[PDB]
Amino acid sequence: SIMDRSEIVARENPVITQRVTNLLQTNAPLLFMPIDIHEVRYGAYTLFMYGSLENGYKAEVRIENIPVFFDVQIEFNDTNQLFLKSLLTAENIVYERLETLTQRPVMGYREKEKEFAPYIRIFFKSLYERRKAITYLNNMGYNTAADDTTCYYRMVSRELKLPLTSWIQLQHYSYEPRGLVHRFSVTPEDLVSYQNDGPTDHSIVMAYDIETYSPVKGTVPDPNQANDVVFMICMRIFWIHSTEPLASTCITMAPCKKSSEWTTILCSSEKNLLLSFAEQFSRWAPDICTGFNDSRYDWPFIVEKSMQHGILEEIFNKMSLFWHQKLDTILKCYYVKEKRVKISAEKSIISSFLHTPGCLPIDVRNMCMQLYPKAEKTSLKAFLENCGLDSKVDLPYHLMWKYYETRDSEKIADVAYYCIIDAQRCQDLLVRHNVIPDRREVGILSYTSLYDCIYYAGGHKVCNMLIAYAIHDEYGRIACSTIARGKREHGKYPGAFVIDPVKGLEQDKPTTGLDFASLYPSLIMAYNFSPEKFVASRDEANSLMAKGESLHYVSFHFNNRLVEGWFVRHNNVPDKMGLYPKVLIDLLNKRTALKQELKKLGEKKECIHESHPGFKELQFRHAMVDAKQKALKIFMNTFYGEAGNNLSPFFLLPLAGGVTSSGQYNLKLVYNFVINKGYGIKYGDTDSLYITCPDSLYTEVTDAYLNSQKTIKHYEQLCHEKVLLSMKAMSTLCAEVNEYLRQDNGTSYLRMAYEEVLFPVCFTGKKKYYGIAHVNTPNFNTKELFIRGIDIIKQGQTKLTKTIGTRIMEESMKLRRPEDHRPPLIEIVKTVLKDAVVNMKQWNFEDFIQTDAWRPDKDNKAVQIFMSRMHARREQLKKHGAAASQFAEPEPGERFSYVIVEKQVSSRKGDKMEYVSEAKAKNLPIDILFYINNYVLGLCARFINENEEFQPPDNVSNKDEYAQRRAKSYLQKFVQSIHP
DNA sequence: TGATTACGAATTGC
DNA sequence: AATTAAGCAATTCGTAATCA
Ligand SMILES: Cc1cn([C@H]2C[C@H](O)[C@@H](COP(=O)(O)OP(=O)(O)OP(=O)(O)O)O2)c(=O)[nH]c1=O
Ligand SMILES: [Mg+2]
Repeated sequence: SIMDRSEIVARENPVITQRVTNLLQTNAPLLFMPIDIHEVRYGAYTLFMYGSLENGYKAEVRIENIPVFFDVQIEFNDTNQLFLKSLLTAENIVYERLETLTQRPVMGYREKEKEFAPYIRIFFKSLYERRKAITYLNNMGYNTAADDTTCYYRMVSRELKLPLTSWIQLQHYSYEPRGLVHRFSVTPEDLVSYQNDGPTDHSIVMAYDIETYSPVKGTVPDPNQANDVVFMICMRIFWIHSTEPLASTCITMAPCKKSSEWTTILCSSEKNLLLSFAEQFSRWAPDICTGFNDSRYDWPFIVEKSMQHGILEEIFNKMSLFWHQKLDTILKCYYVKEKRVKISAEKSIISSFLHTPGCLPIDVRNMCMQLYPKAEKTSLKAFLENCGLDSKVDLPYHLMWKYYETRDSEKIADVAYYCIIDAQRCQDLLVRHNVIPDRREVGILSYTSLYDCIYYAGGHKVCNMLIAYAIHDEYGRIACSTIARGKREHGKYPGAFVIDPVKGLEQDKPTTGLDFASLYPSLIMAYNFSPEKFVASRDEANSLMAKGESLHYVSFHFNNRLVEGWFVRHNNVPDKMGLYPKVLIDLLNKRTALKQELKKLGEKKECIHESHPGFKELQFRHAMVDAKQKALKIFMNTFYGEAGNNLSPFFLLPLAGGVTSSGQYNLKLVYNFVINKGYGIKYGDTDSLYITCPDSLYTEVTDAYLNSQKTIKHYEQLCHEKVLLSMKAMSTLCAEVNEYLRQDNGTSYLRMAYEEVLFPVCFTGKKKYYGIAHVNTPNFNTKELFIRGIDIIKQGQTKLTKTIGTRIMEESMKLRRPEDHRPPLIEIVKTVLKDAVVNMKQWNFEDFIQTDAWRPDKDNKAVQIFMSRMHARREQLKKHGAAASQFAEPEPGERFSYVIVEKQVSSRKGDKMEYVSEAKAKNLPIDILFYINNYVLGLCARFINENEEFQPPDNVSNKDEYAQRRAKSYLQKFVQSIHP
């Protein structure tokens, strides 16, 4: 009415607008960039793409004549063709035509003279008949290729070499201008991808938020009940790579003062507000729609209110660019309820939204959680202050209630300001973390749409990339399937190897750790762990060796059974390399380049002091590059992870077994080689290996120091020299080890890498060590203390244990001279524990709060009694009549904080748990002895495990557990003795 | 009534 | 007329059942 998309994009980019108008009039090739994808199942299959032109115009491009087909193996016999077509038509399925071709299977190894196998491809119209035919043929027991039953645009993208998340060049099109949209009709032989670097791109993203009200005190509004009401919606538009806005709108009910920044629309009813929201959405036509926590509170609220008022059809049809749809179809198809999104290996979240064609909905909270999966606080303030942005953009709810009760224009203006800022913060986060281009690159690399890049995990991306590389091979075309097959067994196969540490504190010999770089991918490259190079029979392996090939033998144990196999090597020939090695080789170069850039950035940063204003930006850029290379690393490891997954089409147990066995063999070989040279090895884990230097290297500096006055500065100089010679010797040792490995295997893929020097160091057990880190130059007056799994870095831990652990750890590394007093670890632990238990007046009501997750599906024992107790208390409170919202159950999958108090006359956790607010209201003094005896004793016993008096005789097998029990008992007796 | 054990759940390190 | 989801090794706590 006042300002639409076309006028804005013409005002912003006039020259590009004039250019695009000229090309449209002349009917010249254009550029297009997609965001959203939609397709039709019944009837003729046409693919819909919604996106942007160069200047900013919104366009929709429909592709017709996309072939629909799928492949089966069988044979070329005409009798087979007739039999298959008779079977297919016997179940009321209509097909178009049949074709024959030749392809190489993916499973098994064949010689050159019998490599190619026949295939029959069946064509179809509409996806429904194709899916039914695939299911029927697979159930009948026929091998099939292609085989993508869930989504079909992935197959189109991987077959036509047309990324759905990049620029596309339009040639020889049909054009029709309809209102604000530009209908484009194309044909697959048209198009093609844009190889060069495209322009800056111009897409529109709208961030929105809402504010609601309820008449009953202290309750979150619920759409199901009457009254309540949603009473403000504010929205703002932006480019895809910019923070400055283009337009902003506020829709409200109560009167408010006019503001120069935004436009205000005044309604007089709840229906009017939703209608105006839909109208403004239709006029702007966002390409992306965003809001914070909108998938759990906002969208269901609007949808439920609309159904209550019965205006869902109008809103959906005005927002959507697709054709008319009825209410039942909207409810069944375009309204998603309870969708599962994966965050970590043991976490998931539930999302629900409304999907209008022509716009993609994105939740900022999901992206932030996926970026930082180990964060206890998951609110806007926490994520906003983590990245370095300005926090404190929130408003109390009671103040909002009072302001709505008063019905004053200034208060409504203030709440409008706050919700506008809330809308802005989402775009701030999205631009700061650079989210959309990263997912864009992932989709380009994996041949997948952006919706999948936002709402899905990485296994299917791996499968799609493997199939895409297989079908485009230089020496043929390889057929791959997506449907899993074979019997599913329960169990685990052996893997990894950990070396028993020489426990204790080392303050005289520097220790250096060397590890393999990309161990498992390198093993795959070196030994050809590929499905097409696998031999299962012994006779075949014997014959292949007789002819003159080279094979790798694998054997291990699984479920009281021997698993045995062979693989074929490539002896440094490009023609003989497998498919997994090709993909991993292509992926490794990107990580190498990013690592070089990271090293250059670190070198540049090392020359800048902390006081310079530019230090924070350099730190941020360094962190982002590190995150990118870690993201590549996890994607690379997902290949091995999926190779052993029981639900994937690429399941092959011998591959994973051989990978793990070869890792163990290489680690043991390097261990023996280093031992037989005079060095001492203190630790090992999977690939990392920690070594110490001989005693003859430091003779000169030792003799020089022994003839001096023996002051502290002299010992500091001696330590500096020790570390320098340690690095100098370790470089040569690494070079010799790499040469030995290269001679052993015959290939340069496997290689060891230098990390750092740890001096002084302490090993408290398996997977538990700490020390001071030296990278390139010695430096001792630092506070960083490495730390790897010392139980003070976990999630559900109180501040008390962290403080005690830090106090103990930072005291054992103070660089004491040999001639001075060198105190053991036991006295440090005892002194810290005694100063903790005694003098308890140093702890406040902040060191005892601990957080835990509430998962109803999981059983647990302690939380499920606390929940029942709170439910009974709530029922008792509601009986007489009182407020009971203080004891509301947390949302499933979320974490809650709690404290432990004293219960009079029990003796169980869960009968003493209380909420933080309830405890603060009613004092409820804390039991400190419970915290001590249940949490500090284990850590303190782990520190002093190494001592001799706790050791078992030679008969006991598991010495570590026995020693831990004895240390815990000894410390328990000590703590009972010091203060009853 | 005490000591000991077994199994699920939680969380880190590769 | 409906559907996701990489692997294993190692330690620590918490409650109920069985054993002297
Ligand atoms: C981190 C990680 C490792 N692993 C396994 C496979 C790896 O080969 C093995 C050891 O990996 P690391 O030695 O931790 O790392 P890397 O060798 O892959 O790379 P870099 O040295 O540059 O850090 O751990 C997984 O299976 N999944 C994972 O998520
Ligand atoms: Mg490594």
